[PDB]
This record gives sequence, C-alpha cells and structure tokens, in this order.
Amino acid sequence: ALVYDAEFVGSEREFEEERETFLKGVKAYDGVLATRYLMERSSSAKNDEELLELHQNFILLTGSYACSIDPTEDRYQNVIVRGVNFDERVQRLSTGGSPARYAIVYRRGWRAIAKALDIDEEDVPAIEVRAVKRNPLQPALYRILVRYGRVDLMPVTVDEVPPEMAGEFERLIERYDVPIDEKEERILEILRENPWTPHDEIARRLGLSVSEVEGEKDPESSGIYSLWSRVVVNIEYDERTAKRHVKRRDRLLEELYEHLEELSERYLRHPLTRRWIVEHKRDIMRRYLEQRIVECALKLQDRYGIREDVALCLARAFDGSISMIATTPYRTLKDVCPDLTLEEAKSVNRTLATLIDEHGLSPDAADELIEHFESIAGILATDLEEIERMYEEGRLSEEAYRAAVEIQLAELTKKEGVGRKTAERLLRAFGNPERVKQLAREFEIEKLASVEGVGERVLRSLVPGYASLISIRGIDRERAERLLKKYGGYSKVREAGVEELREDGLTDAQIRELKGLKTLESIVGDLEKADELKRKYGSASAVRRLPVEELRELGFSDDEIAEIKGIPKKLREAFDLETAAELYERYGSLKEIGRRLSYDDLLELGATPKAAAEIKGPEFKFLLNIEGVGPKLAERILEAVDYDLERLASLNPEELAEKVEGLGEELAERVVYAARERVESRRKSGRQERSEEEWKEWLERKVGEGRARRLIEYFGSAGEVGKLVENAEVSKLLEVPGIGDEAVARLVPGYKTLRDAGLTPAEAERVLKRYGSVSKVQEGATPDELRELGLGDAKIARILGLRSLVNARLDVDTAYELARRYGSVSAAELRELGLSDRAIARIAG
Amino acid sequence: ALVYDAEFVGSEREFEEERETFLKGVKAYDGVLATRYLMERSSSAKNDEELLELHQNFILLTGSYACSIDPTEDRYQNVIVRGVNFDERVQRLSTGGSPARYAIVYRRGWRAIAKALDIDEEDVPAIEVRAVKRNPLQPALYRILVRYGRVDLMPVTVDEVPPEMAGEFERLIERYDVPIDEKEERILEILRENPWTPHDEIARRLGLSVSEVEGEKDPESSGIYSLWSRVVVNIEYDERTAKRHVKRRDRLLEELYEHLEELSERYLRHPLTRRWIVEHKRDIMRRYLEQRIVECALKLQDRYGIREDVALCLARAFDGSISMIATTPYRTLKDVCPDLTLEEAKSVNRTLATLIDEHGLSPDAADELIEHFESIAGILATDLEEIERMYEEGRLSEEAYRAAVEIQLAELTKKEGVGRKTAERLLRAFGNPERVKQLAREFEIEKLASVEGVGERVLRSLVPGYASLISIRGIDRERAERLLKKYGGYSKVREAGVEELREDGLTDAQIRELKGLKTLESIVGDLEKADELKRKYGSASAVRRLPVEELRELGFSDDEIAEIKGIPKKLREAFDLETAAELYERYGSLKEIGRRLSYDDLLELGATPKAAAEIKERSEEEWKEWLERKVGEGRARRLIEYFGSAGEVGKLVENAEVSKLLEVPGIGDEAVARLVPGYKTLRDAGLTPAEAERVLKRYGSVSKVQEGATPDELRELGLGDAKIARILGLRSLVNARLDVDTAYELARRYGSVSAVRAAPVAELRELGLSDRAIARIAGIP
DNA sequence: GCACGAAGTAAGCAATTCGTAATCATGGTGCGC
DNA sequence: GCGCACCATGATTACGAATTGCTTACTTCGTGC
DNA sequence: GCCTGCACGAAGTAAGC
DNA sequence: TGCTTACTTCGTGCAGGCAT
DNA sequence: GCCTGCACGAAGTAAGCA
DNA sequence: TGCTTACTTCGTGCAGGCA
Ligand SMILES: [K+]
Ligand SMILES: [K+]
Ligand SMILES: [Mg+2]
Ligand SMILES: [Mg+2]
Ligand SMILES: [Mg+2]
Ligand SMILES: [Mg+2]
Ligand SMILES: [Mg+2]
Ligand SMILES: [Mg+2]
Ligand SMILES: [Mg+2]
Ligand SMILES: [Mg+2]
Ligand SMILES: [Mg+2]
Ligand SMILES: [Mg+2]
Ligand SMILES: [Mg+2]
Ligand SMILES: [Mg+2]
Repeated sequence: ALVYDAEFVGSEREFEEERETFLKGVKAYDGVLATRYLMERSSSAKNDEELLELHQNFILLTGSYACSIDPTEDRYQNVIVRGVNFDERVQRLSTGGSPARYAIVYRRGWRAIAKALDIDEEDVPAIEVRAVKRNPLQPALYRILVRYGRVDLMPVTVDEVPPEMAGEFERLIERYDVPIDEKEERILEILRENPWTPHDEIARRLGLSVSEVEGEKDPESSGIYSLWSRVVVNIEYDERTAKRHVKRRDRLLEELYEHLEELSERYLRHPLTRRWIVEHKRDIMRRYLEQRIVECALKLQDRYGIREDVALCLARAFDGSISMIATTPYRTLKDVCPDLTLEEAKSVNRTLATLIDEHGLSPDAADELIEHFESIAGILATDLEEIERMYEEGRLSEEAYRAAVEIQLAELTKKEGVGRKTAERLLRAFGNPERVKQLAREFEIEKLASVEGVGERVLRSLVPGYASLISIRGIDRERAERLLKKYGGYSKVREAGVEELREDGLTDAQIRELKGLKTLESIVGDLEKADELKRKYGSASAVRRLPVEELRELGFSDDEIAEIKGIPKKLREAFDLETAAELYERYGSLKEIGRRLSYDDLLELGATPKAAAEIKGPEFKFLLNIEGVGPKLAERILEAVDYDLERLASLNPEELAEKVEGLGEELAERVVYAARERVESRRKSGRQERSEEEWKEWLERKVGEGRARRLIEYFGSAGEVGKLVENAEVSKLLEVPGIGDEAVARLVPGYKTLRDAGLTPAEAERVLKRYGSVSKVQEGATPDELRELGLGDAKIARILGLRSLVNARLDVDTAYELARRYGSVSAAELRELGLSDRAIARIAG
Repeated sequence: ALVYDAEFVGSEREFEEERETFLKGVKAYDGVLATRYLMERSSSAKNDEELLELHQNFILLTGSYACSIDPTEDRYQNVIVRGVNFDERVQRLSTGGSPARYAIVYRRGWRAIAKALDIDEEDVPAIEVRAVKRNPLQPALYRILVRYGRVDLMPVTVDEVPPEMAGEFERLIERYDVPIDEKEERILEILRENPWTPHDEIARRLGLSVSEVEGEKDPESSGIYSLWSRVVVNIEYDERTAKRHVKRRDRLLEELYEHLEELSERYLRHPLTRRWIVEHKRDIMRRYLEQRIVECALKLQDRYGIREDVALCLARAFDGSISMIATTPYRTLKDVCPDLTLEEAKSVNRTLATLIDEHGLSPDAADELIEHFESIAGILATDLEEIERMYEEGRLSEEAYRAAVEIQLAELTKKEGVGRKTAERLLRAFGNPERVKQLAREFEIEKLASVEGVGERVLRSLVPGYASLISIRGIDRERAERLLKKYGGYSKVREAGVEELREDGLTDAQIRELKGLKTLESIVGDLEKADELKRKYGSASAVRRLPVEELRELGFSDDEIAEIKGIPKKLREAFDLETAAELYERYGSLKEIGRRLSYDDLLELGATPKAAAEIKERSEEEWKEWLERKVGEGRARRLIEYFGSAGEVGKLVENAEVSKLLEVPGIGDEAVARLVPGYKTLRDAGLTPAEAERVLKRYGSVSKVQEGATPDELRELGLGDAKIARILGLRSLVNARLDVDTAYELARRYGSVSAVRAAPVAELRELGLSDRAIARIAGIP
C-alpha cells in the first residue's frame, strides 16, 4: 500500500505549536471545502460573488496557516509521501528548506504531517494548497510561497492581495531581474493569457511533460516552480508583515465561519454551522473527490492511452493527481495496481521512459533515480558532487549513478565546443548544469572563463549574444560583459542610445558597426539622427522607400533625398524629385526607363531633347551620333531588335527595312556597317584582363599590404594570386606562412560560411570548385551530390538548412525530399506520402 | 446484440420531410458537440461566456428540430430502443403521442429513427436532447417539450428563453394549478436549490431510484417527468409561434455555424469549419463518450457496488446512461454483459428488485414487465383494463399479470377503509391508481363518491383535508367540495377572509370553529378584527405575549389587555398595567409573586398595605345536573333509568365503564366520549371500545398513555401494532418503512419524534437504516 | 591630405580537447566438410 | 551438425580537426600640422 | 409538538340556618 | 351570636386538532 | 532552430575625364 | 589607352521573430 508517514523530532512546546498550526489549517481548509460544497449545491450561490470571495479568503488563510508549519525547518524528519523520502532530496537542493512544507504542497501530502502530529480531532484532517481555478493568487506562486514558508507574503484577506501576485504576476517577476530560459518564456507566454491555466494543460499545449513545465521547487532548475523559486528567494523577509498576518488570521478565520453561516441561511434550510461542517466532512468532499477521480482517469485513458481498468485504478490510488502519478516509481505503481503494463507506466511517467528507452536502465535502476530525484529536471537540479557522494555512500547503484552522470553531462556536451572534460570541470566549478546555464544567461563571462578550458568557442556557445558582441572590432571580453550586464542582452545593447554607448567607451565606428548605420551616417552628418531614424522607421530600406514629401518633411535637402533613393544624375537633372522618384521606383534602372518609355513621353515630362536622349539607352545616342537616324525613327529601330546592338549587325539590311515602317535602303546598310563597326570595338574591350599592379592593389585592399606582399613573394606575382583566388585554391593559399582563414575568407567570398558549417578547408575548396558560390550550393546541391564530394551527413544537414528534419533520428535524403516537394521545411496529408507523423508531432519547437 | 431499429410507414413526401428535419437536427447537435469539444479542450474556453451562449443556442436549435420529428404522430412504427418496443407503451399512455419523439429522449434513441430514415449522410448521425448542466432550459421541461413535440415552446435563441422555463421554473408550474403529490413536492424542493441538478443526484438525495424521480412521461404518473407532462398538456398550442420558429431556425443555425467558425480561431490553428466537424465527428465525440462511460462505471462501482469489470462493461454497453441501465430487462443486461450477477442487476435495476424480492417473480417474468412498462411507475401509469386486454391477447404471462394487478391494487388498498373491492371499482371507474390519487388531490369528492362503495371513510382517506372540513358541524359534502375547490385546500380555506366565507353561506359559528377565533371573539366584538389579528400574529397566545404598549397601540381598552394576559383582580388593581403584567409574565401566579417578593417591595411598587399583605361525593340530583350538562336531559334520564341513579352513572364514568355505558339503547360514542374524557382520541386511533376501556383503566388518561406507555406494554393489553403507532404518536416514523419497536427506540434514544429528524446520518446507518428511510426522516446531505 | 601612433586583431605554435567516422561488441542467420 | 562468414544495430574506440592560451607581427582607425 | 378551549378543584367571601 | 350551603375568581390541566 | 529583411561590400559594364 | 566615379545586380552573413 501507499506509505504516508512522518515523525516529529522537536520539543514539546514546538509539538503544541505545530499541532495548533495544523488544526487551524484544517479549520481553514474545511472552510474551503464547505464553500465549494455550497457552490455545488445551489445554482444561485454558484453566481454569488460574495461566496466566491469567501472561498478565496478561506484559500488565503489555509495558505497562511500552511506557511507557518515547521518554521525552524527542523521539527520534522523522515517525511514520506506515497513511499518517497523527501528529507534526503530537500537537503540536496540549493536552497534546502523544510521537508514538511515541501511535502504539504503534494496531493494528500498532509497525511504525513498529520501522522507526525498524532492528529485525530477531525474526520479527515486534510490541508491542501494546490488550488488553481478559484485561487486568488497565481497558483504556482501560491505553492512556492507555501514551500518557502513565507507568511509575510501570503495575504490574509482578498483585498490585501496585490495585483502583482494575481493577474499582473508578470510585474513581480520583472521587478527582480531573474534569468529566464526559453522553456520558461513559452510557459510565461501561455500564463499571460490566463494565469490560472492548469499545469498539465500547459504541458499538453507545449508538448512537454508535467515535470518539464513545473520543474524543481528551487531557483536552480527550469520551470514555473523553479522560476517562482528564483523570484521568491530574492524577496527580503518582511518580519513586520509576517507578525501582522499572524495577528490577523485567527480572528479573520472566525469571521469567515460566521460569514458563511450567515450566508448559508440565504440558500439552505440548515445553515452551514461549523458543527454541521465537521459532522459532514465526508459528504462535502465526496463529490469533489469523485469528479477529480473521473477527470484523472480520463486523462490517463485519453492522453496517455492506459486501459480503462488500470487508469481508473490509478486515479483511485493517488486521489486523482496525474502530477503525482507521473513522478511515482514503477514498483509502487505496480504495488497499487498490479495489472499495469511497463509500457503504460513508461507512457504516463515520462522520466521512466527516458531512463529506459534512452539510458537502457533496469526498471529498478530507474526506480532508484525516481525515488531519489523524482524527475529528470530533479536530477539536473542536483549537484554533481552530491550524486558522487550518494554513490560513494552506497545509497545509489552503479547503473543509476552512471546514468545520472551522463544525464548531467549531456545537458552541456550538446553545446558546440564543449566535451566531457570541459563539462566535467564546469559541473565541478558550479555544481549542476542548470546553474551553469543560469550563469550563462546572467552574462557572467569572466566567472565562466576562469574555469580551465573555457575559451572563445565555449563562451560563444554558452553566453547568449557573446558571439555577436565579441566579433565586433575593438570590443574585448570585459567590454562585452559590461555591456551585456548593463543593458541585459545583445538585443538591448543594440537598441541603446548613441550617447550612452559613447559614455561606456565605444568609438563611433564601433557603434556604427553594432547598429549598422554606416549607410545612414553617409547621408546624415551625425549618428544621433541616423539612430533616431532607425528608431522611428526601423530599417534604412523603409527610409529609402519613404515618399518624397515625407522625406522632405523633417528632412534636410532635396539632393539628400535624391542620394537616398539612388536617383541617377541624368534622371535627377532632367526632372523634378516627384516624377523622377516615381519613375525610378516604378522601373528600377535608367535602362528600363529608356526602354519602356517613349522619347515623346520623355519630352512631355519636361526633358531637354539632349537630356531625354541621354535618359534613353546609349544605343539611341550612338544611332543619332552616327548619321542622325532621327529621334522618331531610332526608337522604331530599337523596337525590332529589342534594344540589342548585337542583333543589329546580324540580318541583312533588306530584312531591316522590313520590320521598320520607313527606312532608307542606303541608310539601312550604313547602320549595319556601323553596327558591325562597334561589335568589333565592344569585343575588343569586352575580353580584357587587368594588370599585375592592379591585382597588387586589390590584394593590398583585401588582406593589407604585408600579407599581400607575402603572397606575391610566395607565388609568381599578383596575377598568379588572382588566378588561384578565382580558381578557389584555398589549400595553396594557406601554405603561405602568415596566411590564415581570416585572410582566405576575405579573399574567397563564401569561405567563412563553409568553415562555420564544419567543413575542412579542403572540403570547402572542393565545394567552391564544384558549385562556385554558397548560394548556389544551398539551392542546387543535393545530399547525394555532397556525399560524392566526401562530406559527412552532419555537414550536409548543416549546409542545406535541413537540421530540423534530421534532429528527429531521420536521414538527410528523405528530409531533402520534403523540402523538394513543398516550399518550406515546415510544409494528416503525410499519410498520403506514407510517413510516420510520430517525430513531426513529437518535436514541437 | 442491442437492437436499435424503427420502420417508416409514411409517404415519400413525408419521408423526405422527416429526413430533412433529422439532418437539420444532426447539424445542430454537431454544433453542440463541437462547442463542448472546445470547452473541454481549453480551460480558457471553459470560462468563455460567448462560447457558452453559442453552445446553449446550439442546444436550443437541436431541441427545436427534434420537436418537429413525427408531427402527424403516425409516420413511424415498431420503434425499438435497446430491444424495447416503444409503440406498445406510448399507446397505453393517457396522452399517447409520437413513439419517435418518445424514443428520441432516450440515450442513443436517435439510432432507431436514424435507421427508419436510412440516414447515411454523416458518420454518426446523432441527435441527443438530454443535456443537463449547460442546458439553457430546465432539463426535464426541455425533454418533456421534445416528447410532446411542442415546437411553439422550444425557444430558438438564448435571449428569447423565458425565465419561467429556466431558473424561475416554479412560476410556470404554479401558473396552471397542477396537482402535485408528496414525492414530486420533495423533488421540487431539491430542484429549487438547483434547477439543473441531475436526476440521479436527486435520486441519491431523496433515497429513491432514478425511475421514481423521473416517473412516466405522462400526466398520470408520479415524478418530475409526470409533473412537467401535467403542466405542458394544459398549455394551448400556439401555431403562429411554431411557424415563426420554423421560419427562423434554419438561418439562425447557419449564423451559429458562422459564429463558431469565427470563434474557433481564438482557440485552434484549424478553425472549426462545418467540413472539419463532419470529417472529424469520431474525434470530437471520442473524449466526451469516454468521460460519460467513466462517470457511469464509477457510479456503478461506488453507489451500486458492482464489480469494476462488470460495471465498466455495462457503462460501455449503454453509452453511460445509468437511467437506461436501471430500466433494462435482466436478459438484455446478461446479453451485453454475461458476467453480471443477478444480485448486481437487482442492485442497479430497482424495478427488478421490487418485482423479485417482493412479488416473488421469475427473472423472465420481471423482464416481461420491464419490457412492457419499463418501471413500477410505468405500471401504475397504465390503465388496469389495458393490462387485462394485454393479458387476454396473450401478450402478458400469468405471473406477470397477477403481479401487475397486485401492484395496481396495493396503491389503493393501503388507504384506510379501501380494500380489494373498492380499489377494483375505483380502477374500473378511473383507469389507473395515479388518476385516482389525482382526482383525490383535485378534490373531486362527488366524482369519487359516485363509485359504488366510496363512503365517508374512503373520502376521508383519499381527499386531502376532507376529514378536517367535513368534521365541522353544518358543513356537508357539497359545501366541503365547494370550499376545497374555491380556495385550494383546507389550509387555504382556513386563511380565507371572513367576508368571503360568509358569502359562501357559512354561519359565524362555523367560521369561528374553523379559524378557532372563539377566544379572540370573546375579546374583540366582531370576527373581522380577530381574523386580522390571526393574520398579523398567527396565534392567540402570541397576541397574549405581546407587550403592554403594542397591545395598547391599535388596541381598545386597558381592561381588555388585563383580561387577555389573565391578570388577577388584586394584581390589576394594586399596580398599573406595565408592572403587573411584567410581574405576572415573570412569575406566572400570584402565589409566586407573594413568595418570591417581599412586603417592602410590594409597598415600594405602590400597593396598599392591606392589599400588599394579601398579595404576599354528591347526591343523585347533583350528579344528574352534570349528566344533563354533558349529554343533554334526554340521554341523562335514559342513563338514570337504565342503571340505579345518577350516582351509579357517575361511578361508572369515573371508572371508565364504556362497555356498560354503551349497552343503553340511545347512547353512542359521541355521548360516551363527552362523558369519559379521552375516549374520542382512543376511538380515533382505531381502538375497540373494550380496548379503549382497558387502556383508560390501565393508565387513567390518554396524556399519561402517550408519554409513559411502551409498545410492549400496549401489546400486553392486546393492541395491534398499527393502533400502537397511532396512539404513541409514531405514525411519522412507521410510514417510512420502519417497524413500531425501532420507532419507539428512536423516540427513546433521541428525545422527541421531531428530534429524530435532526440526527446525524452516520448514527442512522449505525442503527442499520437505508438511505431511503434516512432521506424520509432527515435527508442527504 | 598623410605622418605616427594606439590599441587591437590575425597568425603561429605546442599541448589539450573535441567529435565524428571507423571499428568493436553482440545477437542472428545462412552456406558447407 | 557445429563453425564460420556476412549483416544489423548500438556502443565504443580512435585519430584528425578544433580549441585553449600565450606571443609576436602587422592593421585598421584617427587624431593633428 | 404548539394551540385553542372548556373542566374542575381550590379558596377566599358572603347569605342562611 | 357563631357554623353551613352557596357562589365567583383563580390556577392548573387534560383533551382534541393539526401539522410534520 | 528556419526565414524574411536588411547591411554592405563585391563586381561586371560603361560614361566622364584625364 | 588608361584611371575614376557611376549605375546594376548579386552574394555574403548577421539579426530578430516565431512556433
Ligand atoms: K583545449
Ligand atoms: K571501437
Ligand atoms: Mg526566518
Ligand atoms: Mg563502495
Ligand atoms: Mg558538443
Ligand atoms: Mg551551488
Ligand atoms: Mg580560462
Ligand atoms: Mg572584437
Ligand atoms: Mg598559413
Ligand atoms: Mg388465452
Ligand atoms: Mg387498508
Ligand atoms: Mg383514462
Ligand atoms: Mg357512494
Ligand atoms: Mg359536516
């Protein structure tokens, strides 16, 4: 059977204190139950706001009384809930705390504290603090307040409840600047819609387990429990408010019972007196317990696919708390329900499934881990030296210890550049991987770099936004850490003002590179106005697209407006700003302007005949320069060859006068002779190569004078260096001492992207020779083609953007086939193609 | 092997009509299912009032379409639900009606109508009208509207739903003056707390079965179904409103579906389009059906003690309707669940338990009765000649027919003075015992007295309050019936005004006896002011207790105030009204005044020294005068001439010689009771004059009998347990299926008979009581 | 416009560590003296 | 028949690539005459 | 079980033997 | 001139309904 | 973790001076 | 013929959302 028990190890005075506290808590929870009973019995009372306020007041007082249990945090020992010893686990948490209060936040956890206090004064001495729907506080924060015994924070009347502890719970979290991870961010996004969303609903909607959403009740974990724990431990203990609450709550409780007796007369023949409620405790609870059991067995049968018989048995066994079931060891589940399948238990208890179907553990080994650490997130929240201590003392088996260690390491070895040694040293230095990730988000860059082996790659992989800041020239480690701590992240540092960034010791070039305002500061003289434009509009391209009038409004010059939109000199001098800007934004290029508009249209728009001819293509200028073929006739001449000088010298002059309306036949041969006269000069200048000195100039531009002359002295001349660059001879370029990847990537475009994908310089060289540019690799290359070049499937998945489809234990070829048929990677219909939707549904994101 | 089937016997045009109506109902119920799906899936949607309004609108439209099924009430025949032919039963109801609509109010009853109409346009063409929790109407009234096909009454919009059909359902019942019996009165008491209380919850709280709470869907039965049927049939059919609803509902349904598609975007990635809902009907229903099955199997395991396997099998077989399980014959339960015990089936199906453990029926005979009449209340709702016709046609076996007959008669033979012959004649004259009791409640005294054998005792036992009115001198049968029909009951006749009672032809002495205002009319000159005081305060003793100032206000005289409180002449002349009245109400008697007060205190209160000190066998003619006073001169001289003298008559009276007093010709019970005090009460308890004589000799007064005598003591005197329960004031505790010994043990353990009704339910189960009797006495919870 | 820094980054280099392909462990399955 | 040959899958080896630090050797920026 | 409604003996006050 | 029938005024109480 | 939208310099082709 | 601004179209990579 299930074991609920605990023993009292305090003094007799403390014994009387704890008994009085627990009995007042039972009185308060009786009130909770009686108010819900009245709500269920009368349809009029179900709508009464007074009765709901009374119900929430009872919840508040129950929480206050619960917080005062085990104040010295030592009056109880060997607290057992459903057969799990909480004493050992609470000690291993970073914040420690009382095992009594830690137990009472579980379903029917009061049964241990009740036995420890030899309580028999009531029928069911129940105390519960898991209220959700009608709770006047945010439920998780309520439970965490009880776990940490905060009587100062537990309000004793509904009016005293602050909005930052209820619907505006987000305000209280932001007040204390607590590091929040991605999972907690998605959970908060759900909770902002409805703070009273039940936790299993968040788990279902986010595709996590209940254990993943809640987390460990300690600031060093991940989940809503861990998040509130982080927030609460940073709240200083307000002793005066605690004493005031203790003074008020007893007299308040008697007032609530009298208010209920007064209110029950409005709806019943027999008023709900305290005597009546004590003499009917089983009548009140029975309905609520029955609906609990029904909903629990339904969730087990529906969402977890457990047989109706087994699901109903388990709902009966654990008072219908699916949170407690999914954290119960397999042996105990089989003890209370012998027909349970191991597969069903692995279905409901996802920690057991992870320990078996990934770490190949025995059911008993996984039971060890579940009894000691409850969940995987509980293992991650436990210090590594604590696990080694448990293993040395013989309290943990070898298989369980090895599995827990590999679980701890895997949380960090997944990071790029961190292996077993660096993860080992990080865990030694900071205890558990959750704390490591916490220090990473808090931007403790120097604190992390002090560990042996934490270099540039590890910092770029761990500290968010460190890679973006440290890559900027002039910004060193200390400046990056200072900025990230001052503003709160790379995104917040990028949004900072120019003046305050100058105050931090940033050059105008550094700020210009950070914000990307070089193009904007090429127009406006200063950086402040460019940054303000980036604030208002958000993108320089949007500022370019802005109409001429709105650009003139709050603008500086019309020549500046023409420089912004890239208006040609001919187009800006031939027309006004409005018409020229409209033409440029409608056609794009001056050649398209000359092609799709007629000469008469250009004249009507107010262009000089010579200027209107210059707006037209240079073919027009050549035609009129040779023998004045005419502004009216040169257009019809260019209308046949589609504005192409090559097709003009091809066909016979007889075929030329055929298409054009009117053409002199003697002139028809003088224009073909002039067309052939220029295709000999277009070809003479088209096939041209630059000089050796010009290659030297480009090399000095790209890699500086020193490395350029080193390359020139190594090979023949700068012409040979350019020949090797155009052929993508990365291997030969790297042979030169003093030439590395930061020079080759600056010489050969696209080498940096290929090296970032994990490609050997020889592999990047082969790829660049095969496809010629990374853009053509990403769109054109196929996985089999890349395997012909000798690339591993990991590099192929990296370079083709198919990392999502491979992360679900799937191959790269069939992954590319989906990106081939449909447009994107994101695109029931899969059963038509014959796919197992299991992984697609499993990985949500 | 459950049989859900029905055959169509209308025309092809009518066939298309019925098919179109059924398909529109399926559309509406799909809307219901989809709104429920959204509500169960999201906790935020569970609180969305807009989604609830949409859901209730869908429910309303489903009900409206359901009412229009089988309007000619002849388009279907051989309607089979779970293997029961409803055609035969609906015909035997007083109001008849459509077997199609009668079937559709059952769980998965649409499966018979769906087969009758060859419906295949949807995956599960389900139409259900049993909604309870979220139903915008009172659920039982909703179902009774559908069963009677009242399309005029089914609202089509939540805003058009009248309060008299929802939270104020009591108004609609009172509007039509429908006779309500005690079981229906307790059911109404529960429903006033929560009109949407599910019927099995009412069954638990009242300690009844579900069939007892529901009753037959017909005005001549007992239960909430029967009550609403009584109320609905008295509502005239508003044809124009029905046509208006038929006009509106199609476009309203299309607007509801558009509103659902718009609202579903707030909660889902794929909006709930009609196409999506039709192409996913099994996914939507899958969750809801499983929750129904779980609740049903759980209730079967806990409240009925059925094995988990068998309970889950029964819940799955009948789609989780415990009302349907308790009305299913044993053969069907064993067919769908072969491991079911006969004892488990008798636990869940209380009609089967009654037919076996009381009428010694075979399981097959009880199954016969359950197939034909569903429940005991269904047997009581069927005419007796209908049952005899069924027996003559061979449709009912010998054992089943005899059991049904004994059940019908027992409903009337239990009344005092009604035996087998009189019950037989009453059933012949009015068809079924429910109709007999109904006419009794309707105060149809002349209609009942027309039956051969219906005399004074039978009328006093049947017509409520007839015994109280007819006992008043001068009030005959016709006047009693007139008053009971004019005011609505003996209590209402007592509350009537004096002027309107005088207009009916009542003497002032008759009204004074009825209202009990003789003491009040001895103070006030007229009857109207005494009646107004009885209205204001309710009791003459309450008027006596009134303070001196409130009695003086709107009062007449101070001497009258002193006469009311019974103030002695010495106490009223020695002090004023205030102090004397306070002393009299604090001490009671002048002797206590003189004992507990000092002479100096009396002087200080303003009393004269002399007054304060004072405050501090017969002959033959003499006995003959008393005899002339008690029984008149004639009977007195008759008694004197029969015996020795008036002294001998007095000697026999003091010894309670009732037997010898009754020997005298011309001397009856009304004379002996006026001579021997307490004889009237003992005769009214059903005691032989010899038995009353023995009791009066043994204890000396009825007051000392009621407090001192024990049931064994009275059984030593030779009294039947019925007479013992009558005479000891335990008639309440015995009428609740308890014996007289345990009734006296309850009056002994707990203080009074009233004090047993406020005891803990745990201590009553400790005494070995069933929740039926516990609910009769106090009531769960 | 160019001297002339003034920090700051690119490159090298040895030792260590990462990390993924190569191989080993292990449990089946099929062709032959 | 009893061994070995060839797979098949997951686990573990193993060795080339990347990383960690530390130290020069140039490289943009950027003032001032 | 409260409530209406006479009964009746007790007892203090007077007329009559 | 002092003891009896006689007769109100209390004070207490049972009986008979009716309602649960 | 993909994806659109920028930033921004690269680069191939010609007029403008030189 | 040759050295610069001048207009065109990419191609290279970083960042910010969103599921
Ligand atoms: K290293
Ligand atoms: K190996
Ligand atoms: Mg403290
Ligand atoms: Mg050891
Ligand atoms: Mg890694
Ligand atoms: Mg630590
Ligand atoms: Mg370091
Ligand atoms: Mg930098
Ligand atoms: Mg090199
Ligand atoms: Mg026959
Ligand atoms: Mg009888
Ligand atoms: Mg009839
Ligand atoms: Mg008669
Ligand atoms: Mg009469």
